Amino acid sequence: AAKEVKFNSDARDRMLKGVNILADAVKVTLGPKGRNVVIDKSFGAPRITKDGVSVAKEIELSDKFENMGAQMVREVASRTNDEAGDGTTTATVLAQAIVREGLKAVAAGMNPMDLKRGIDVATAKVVEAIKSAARPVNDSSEVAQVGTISANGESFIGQQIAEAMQRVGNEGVITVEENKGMETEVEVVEGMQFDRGYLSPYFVTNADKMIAELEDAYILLHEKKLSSLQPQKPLLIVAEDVEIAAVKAPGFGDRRKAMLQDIAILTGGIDMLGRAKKVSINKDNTTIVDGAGEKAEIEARVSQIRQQIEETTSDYDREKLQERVAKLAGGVAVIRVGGMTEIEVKERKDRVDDALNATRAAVQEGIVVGGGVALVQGAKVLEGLSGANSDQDAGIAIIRRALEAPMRQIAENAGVDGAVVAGKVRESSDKAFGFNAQTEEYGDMFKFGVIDPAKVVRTALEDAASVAGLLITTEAMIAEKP
Amino acid sequence: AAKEVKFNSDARDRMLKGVNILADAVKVTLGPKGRNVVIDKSFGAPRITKDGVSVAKEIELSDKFENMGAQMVREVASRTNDEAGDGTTTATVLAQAIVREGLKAVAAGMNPMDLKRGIDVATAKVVEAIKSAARPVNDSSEVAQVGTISANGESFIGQQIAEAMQRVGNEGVITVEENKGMETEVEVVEGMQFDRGYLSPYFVTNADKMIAELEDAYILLHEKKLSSLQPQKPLLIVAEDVEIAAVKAPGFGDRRKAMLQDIAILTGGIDMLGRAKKVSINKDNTTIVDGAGEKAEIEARVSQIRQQIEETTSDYDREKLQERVAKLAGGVAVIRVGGMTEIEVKERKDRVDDALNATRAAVQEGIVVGGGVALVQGAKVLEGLSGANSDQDAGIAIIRRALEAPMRQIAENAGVDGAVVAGKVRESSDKAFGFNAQTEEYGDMFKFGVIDPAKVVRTALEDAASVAGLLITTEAMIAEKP
Amino acid sequence: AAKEVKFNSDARDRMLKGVNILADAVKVTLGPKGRNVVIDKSFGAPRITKDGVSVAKEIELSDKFENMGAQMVREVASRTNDEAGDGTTTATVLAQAIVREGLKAVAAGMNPMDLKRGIDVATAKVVEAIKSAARPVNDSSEVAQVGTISANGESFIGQQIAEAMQRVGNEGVITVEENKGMETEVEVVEGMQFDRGYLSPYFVTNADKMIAELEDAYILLHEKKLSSLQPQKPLLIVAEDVEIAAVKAPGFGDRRKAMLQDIAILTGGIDMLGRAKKVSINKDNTTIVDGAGEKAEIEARVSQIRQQIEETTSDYDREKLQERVAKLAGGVAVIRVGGMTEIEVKERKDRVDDALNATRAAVQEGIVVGGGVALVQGAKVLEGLSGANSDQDAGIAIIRRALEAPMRQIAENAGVDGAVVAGKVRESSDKAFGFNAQTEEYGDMFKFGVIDPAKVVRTALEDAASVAGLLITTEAMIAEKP
Amino acid sequence: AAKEVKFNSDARDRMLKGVNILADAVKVTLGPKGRNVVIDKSFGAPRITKDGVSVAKEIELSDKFENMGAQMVREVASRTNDEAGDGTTTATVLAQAIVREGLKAVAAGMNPMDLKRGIDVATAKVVEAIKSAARPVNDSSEVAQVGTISANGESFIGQQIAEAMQRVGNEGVITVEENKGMETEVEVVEGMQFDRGYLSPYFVTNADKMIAELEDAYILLHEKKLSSLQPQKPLLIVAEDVEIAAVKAPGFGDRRKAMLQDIAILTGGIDMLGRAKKVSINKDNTTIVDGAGEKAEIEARVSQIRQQIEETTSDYDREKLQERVAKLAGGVAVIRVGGMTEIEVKERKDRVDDALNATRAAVQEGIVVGGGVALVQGAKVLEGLSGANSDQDAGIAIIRRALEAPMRQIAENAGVDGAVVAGKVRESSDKAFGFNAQTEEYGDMFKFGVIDPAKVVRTALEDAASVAGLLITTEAMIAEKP
Repeated sequence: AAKEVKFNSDARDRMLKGVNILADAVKVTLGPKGRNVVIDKSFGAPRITKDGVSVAKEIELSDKFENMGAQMVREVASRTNDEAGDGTTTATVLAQAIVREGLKAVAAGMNPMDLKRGIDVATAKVVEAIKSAARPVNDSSEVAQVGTISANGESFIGQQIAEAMQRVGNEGVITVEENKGMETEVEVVEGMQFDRGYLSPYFVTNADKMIAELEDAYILLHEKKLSSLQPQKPLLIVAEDVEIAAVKAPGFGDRRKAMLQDIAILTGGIDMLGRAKKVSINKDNTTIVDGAGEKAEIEARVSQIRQQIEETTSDYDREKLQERVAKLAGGVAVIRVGGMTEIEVKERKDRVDDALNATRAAVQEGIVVGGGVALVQGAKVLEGLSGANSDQDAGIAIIRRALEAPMRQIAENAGVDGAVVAGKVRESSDKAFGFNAQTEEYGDMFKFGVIDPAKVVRTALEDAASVAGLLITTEAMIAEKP
Repeated sequence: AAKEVKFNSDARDRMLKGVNILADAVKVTLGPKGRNVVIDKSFGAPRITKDGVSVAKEIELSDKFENMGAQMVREVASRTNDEAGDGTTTATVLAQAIVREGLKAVAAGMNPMDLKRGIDVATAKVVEAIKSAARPVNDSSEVAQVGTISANGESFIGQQIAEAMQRVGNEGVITVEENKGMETEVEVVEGMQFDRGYLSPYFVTNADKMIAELEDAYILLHEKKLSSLQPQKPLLIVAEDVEIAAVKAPGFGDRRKAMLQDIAILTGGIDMLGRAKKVSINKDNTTIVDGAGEKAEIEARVSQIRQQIEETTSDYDREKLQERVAKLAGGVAVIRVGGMTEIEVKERKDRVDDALNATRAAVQEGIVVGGGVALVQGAKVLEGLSGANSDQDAGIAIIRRALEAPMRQIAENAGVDGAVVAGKVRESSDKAFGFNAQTEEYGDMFKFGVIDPAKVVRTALEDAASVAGLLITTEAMIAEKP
Repeated sequence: AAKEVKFNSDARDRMLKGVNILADAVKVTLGPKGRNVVIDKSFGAPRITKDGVSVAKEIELSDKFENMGAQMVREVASRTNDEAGDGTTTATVLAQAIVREGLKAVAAGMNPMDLKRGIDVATAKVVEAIKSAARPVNDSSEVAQVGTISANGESFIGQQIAEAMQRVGNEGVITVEENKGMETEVEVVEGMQFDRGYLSPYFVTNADKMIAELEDAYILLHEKKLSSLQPQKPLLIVAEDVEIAAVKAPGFGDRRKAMLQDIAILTGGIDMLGRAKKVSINKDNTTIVDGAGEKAEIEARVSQIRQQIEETTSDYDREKLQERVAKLAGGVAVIRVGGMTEIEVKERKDRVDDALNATRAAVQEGIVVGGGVALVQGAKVLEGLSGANSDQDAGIAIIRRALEAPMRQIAENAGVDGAVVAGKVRESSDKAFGFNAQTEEYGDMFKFGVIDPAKVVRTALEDAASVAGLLITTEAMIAEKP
Repeated sequence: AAKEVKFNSDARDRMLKGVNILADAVKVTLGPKGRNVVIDKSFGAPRITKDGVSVAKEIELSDKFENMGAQMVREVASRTNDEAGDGTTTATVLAQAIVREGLKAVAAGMNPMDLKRGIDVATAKVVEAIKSAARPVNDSSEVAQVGTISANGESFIGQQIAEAMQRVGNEGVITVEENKGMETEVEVVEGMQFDRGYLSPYFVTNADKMIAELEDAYILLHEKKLSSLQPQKPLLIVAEDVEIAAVKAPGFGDRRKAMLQDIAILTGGIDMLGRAKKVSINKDNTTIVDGAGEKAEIEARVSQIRQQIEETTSDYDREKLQERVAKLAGGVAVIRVGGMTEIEVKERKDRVDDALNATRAAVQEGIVVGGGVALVQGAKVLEGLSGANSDQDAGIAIIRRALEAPMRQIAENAGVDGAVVAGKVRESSDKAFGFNAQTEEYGDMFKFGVIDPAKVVRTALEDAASVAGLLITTEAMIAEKP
């Protein structure tokens, strides 16, 4: 219906308003000295939080335009949570800085498209200078050190994860779960994990995250779809689509029936159906732990695939078959958390699940100094960089400064003058020298124990500059009329 | 939907508004010279009260933000009522003082995180200096003196409680109940008392407190749950959970079935079900008085557990079994209040139940001078204490002064100049010297009969400083739009 | 929901507003020269009244706070109608005076708690000096003179009541009832009268007062309750409680079944049920006139109880049995009013019922000068009285003056200057000297025929000072938001 | 719910407003030169009237208070229509005068109670001086002259009524009814007429007045009531009450069954039920014309009662039996009006019914000069009268002047200066000298034909002063809030 079209600056000043609100509410909760954010709960007492991710979700401005600015940034920076980490809050604090400066420039006449270019270049140069400075994590002594730190010092969980990893490879398929008594173990059941999620969010039993947990469900599957539905154990349907668990079959093309088969054995597909002790479903990933099939039927498929790839001269499907075989000849580790009471097991399961997510991401691209120093350090690379024109150059300097945002903030929240903490780290020489807001001393961020998966310090920066560019190059907005 | 985000001071000044209203309405009802608070009743004449706990519940401000300030303080200070005492009103009067000063400081630039630190330190030092000054209560001459005082002088109830206690230990399981004629007795039936409450508040027969009273109910129990419900004596179900009485089974792990069994005999679990004359249920505690089992079946379990622990070399489960055995080899005392008419028995049952709650808490951590002097005395400890910086020091002084709040108030309400009553007690030498607002004379608070369970004068102070810290370190608030 | 909290004076000035409206509307209808109060009737012509009790009920102010002030005073002063008399209007006129002065003082700084004390003392001193000055009423010449005066001169009703009283003792159980022709008689049927009322007001057939009249009902009774209801003559159930007439069984403890039995015979408990010609029920008293049992079965119980108490060595239950026996060996007098037409019998029944209530209360504690002089006279006692301090002294003087309220009013309404009428009675010497507004002459209030049951001139004064103290010591009010 | 309480003058000025509106609208329609009052009809053209009684009913002011003033006066003055006459309009015009002056005085300080006294005295003196000046009407030459005048000169109706009266006594039971052809007759059927009306107004077939006309109904009657209703000729039930015609049985006490019997024969109580050609019911009077019983059964009862009273030595029930016998040995005359068309019979029936009502009231207390002169003449008596004080004297003078209201009005409406018409009649000597507004000449009001039943000129004056006293002594009003 009726629409309100805002053009030029009038549309930009409003986006900037919605972004600043979103960034100013989330950024107060950054670092070891974060401040709380009280959130009105429609029933009872208010929710007091420091988790910058729960704040971002609560933000919904009334003014259609201001809200669009917030909704966007908030959406992208939320994808930075694909690896679940402080990326969301950093993506946000970063976006706010770049956008703030970009529009300032745009206003002064600089060409937005160019700024967007100089912004894209400078970003790539840093997204690189970061990787080329991240210490790797492969050894079990490291994977156990990154597992502990990510658990605030729980040397017990650092080893627990290292174990599971050293049982199914640094890039396996772990699944932390609660147990009974005070006994923690790392079993390795025979299960699988597709690369697809659910069909509808309403199909989720969201307890903490959008993940559907189904104990002893009914694993069925056909090469058709779920058109007509006319035709004490949960169910799980895996097909093309729908015109209880509902997930799309794994694989594609000639690998369609094959994939359905590989898993068919894993579950054993009521007498002619597959079974599984547990089956978890997510957005774009579903795991089936403890199937039902028999090692024999499972050893056959793995044998077929082996001999299959043993004949394949195809340099392409060589991996498409060698990869589907690992989903069988690999297994599914599963840390079993246990304590005294439910107030313990359910508690440690959150710490382990939280620390096992930081490590799994630490091993992918390595680890790098935390405290928002990685960004300031990598920014050193933009020293002599130059673009095709003054405008393009501006975009580069914007990023050169935006990278100091998450650090000065973290410093300000602690009471220290971020302008100083930044200047010291800038004039630094040791690529691992920063400021530790926890104790308030400068030094080797690594020796300090202040580290961050390089995969999040990288995704945050890309995602930020991703939107900062869109916003900066937006000329008109169309919102519905009240 | 739409949200109103308040930042910095703008969000603090509002919280302070909601807290001051809540604290100013409750604190008028403090001490022996408390003033009344008239409460509009939606039907009939207004409710006139002096009970600062009934006032706190009635407070619900209209302004979303102001209400959050009140809702918080009011929530925490309500947990101080876990031991049921003047803690709620004191936690409140204290919180209001600390917060008032904290924000004042914050405003002047002092770092909130530091103030929060100096506040936390100073508090621990006092929460300690209090315990290390509380006269213990173990002897039956004491437990009967604290039982009488807590009953305004009813030497009859002081002994009544002392008896029940000297029959099931200072830390047993008493249950005051109404009788028939003018006869008071302390029987010791065979019952139990888990450490779990109900599942839903709507399941409570709230007559005065959130406690479910079930006479001759049906005690059933299985190792499953209450998923499908499809499959003249009340009922009580004890299982894992529900997907009439409903409570979660006691114990955990290998102690699950064991616990269910220990109680199974106590009730005798229709021919294959357990029974009990009375079963009370609370928030996190359920009591089963007068079961149904036979001394024989009960003497067997106690015998098994004995021989069981007699073999256990485990230095851990040694208590996990020795404790579950006491739930059987202990019994459940039960004071039987009796008078002339229902206007008597129902009256004395409230005095006994009220005095038996003050004692049961007096024996846990001892007793200490009442009248809000314990706090002012312990505050003496902060004399030379110092923090890492001026800011941290400020937090310490805030507490040094906030502790004089409940006393000056109690004095002002009586007509005496709290500034003076405080100065005298400050320059005091005898750790038991204070001011008795009842008679208006200074002296030995103990000889005076003005005492307070050290467990409440301690919980109040911790809880207050608990929120005073959260509020002081809150940077942004998010409330829904009208 | 949302609440408006008023503190200090702001809350007091509002209460005072609601009280003054209530007292100013009711007090215009005081004495022999009362003025009318027109009351809007939702249908037809307005109700013209002089009865200060019907006015008090109509008062409901719109402002939540002002209304609380009125609702309170109006509630207490309504209990003064427990003996049904001009107490309500006097309690009100008195409360208004004390409160008016109290808050005035409070405002000047005087301590409310103290004023409340000096008010309580002075009151007791007068509530006493009154009793110790009331001429007794025992003789039938007196009980018939107080019975006539209370009937505006109906010497016929003065004797009618005296008779019934001289047939069942000055403290018996009379029950005035309508007859047929112009014949008035005082029969003495065999009935009882418990000390309990009904369970629900909606169970009342309120014709004039909250009294349930049941002719030939079904008297049943068991030692259980009215839990499940599943299992041309009205019914009446008497049990513990309910989970047509419904009343709780009489007695307690071992006297439970006994009481139910004593009455069981009185009614004869369909073939195995008790019956009764008439059964009236009130708030806390139920009467059963003309039962059904036979003198024999009734003479047996009385015989058992006699021999029972004849053996009882108990100096306690000696009365608990001797009293329950009188409920049988006493009877129930019953004045039978009769006239020409229903416009007569129904008219005289109101005069007799109204005069028989003033006498029954006159014999309990005696009679004392009316016209509001008793109060002014007793106030003489406070001549030298003194409290612990100036504040306490103030409370005493407030009462010393408030007692002149109902008299000056009664005088003003008549056209006489209450300041003068008060001064004369003050300088008086004869404790029975006052002012008779009916004729406008001073003298012996007793010889004048201006008397008041000392029980109402006493209850009014206690009830007034009861609330005047609560209001004066109220610091905060909580009302719901519009 | 919420109430608005108006006190003192503020409440009086408003009542006076509602009265003045009511009196000013009605009084324009007074006398032979009355002006019309147009009344908006919710459908069609407006109703043009001169009947001051139809105007009074239409008055309903919006302001709660103003309306109370009108509703009251309007109610009382309506009872003056008990004898159906110009009393209503006169009661009103009078009330307005007294009240207007009373409040004026009250305002000046005069005591209302006294004024009310001086008003009551003076009124009695006149209500008397009137009777002691009314020519009687007993002869059929007179009863026929008052019957004609009351019919604007219809000498035909003057005799028609005289006849019916001379057939059933000057105080019999006449019932004018419509006939068929142009034939008028005065039959004397055998019927009765109790002294009771109906139970509910909704039970009325109101055609012109609240009177239920039932032709050939079913006359039933029992000594019980109409509790349970479960158990081409109309019906009529006569019992105690109800828990088609519904009326309460006649008589009382031992005369209950007797009365029901006396009428039982009159109707003959389907085979065992009483019948009657016609039965009319009113507010407090019911007539049964042309019963069904047989002269024999009727002559028996009359015979029994005769012999009954012939033995009764009772000087009391001598009339209670002699009166009930006349209800049988009397009969019920009934003028039968007839004309040419329904536009005639229905027209003359209104004139006869209207004139037969003025006569029936003229014979009760006589007749006196009309034109509002009776009042002015009787006022002469207050010449030397005096009360206990100046205030009481004022009340007397108020009445001395209010009595000239209906006359000056009647004069003003005609165009003559009421101040003059009053002065002449005042200085008059002949107690029958006045002013005839019809012709505009002074003289002998009697010879003029200007007369008024002394019963209405008396009731109007009593009723007026009745309320004028209530209003004048009203101190507070309570109306509901909008």
